[PDB]
Amino acid sequence: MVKVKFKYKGEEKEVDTSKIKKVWRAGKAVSFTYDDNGKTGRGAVSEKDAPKELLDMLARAEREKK
DNA sequence: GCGATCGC
DNA sequence: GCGATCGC
Repeated sequence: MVKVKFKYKGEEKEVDTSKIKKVWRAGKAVSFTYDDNGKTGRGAVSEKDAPKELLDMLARAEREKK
């Protein structure tokens, strides 16, 4: 249970990896949707600032069909 | 502006 | 099927 830290509209936010729904790479933005206690949203961080657990989630998603 | 993607 | 997010 690691927390992903990201900036959204200037604010500092955090979401546990277990709340992440979908992860993808848009350019160098590791992007993701999540549902945090009813709050559905989207976040993104640079690949260079993403925690290993998020990158591993990303690799698992890149392995599957589109 | 572009990338990938979903809310609405 | 745009508008919207971030990183670049």
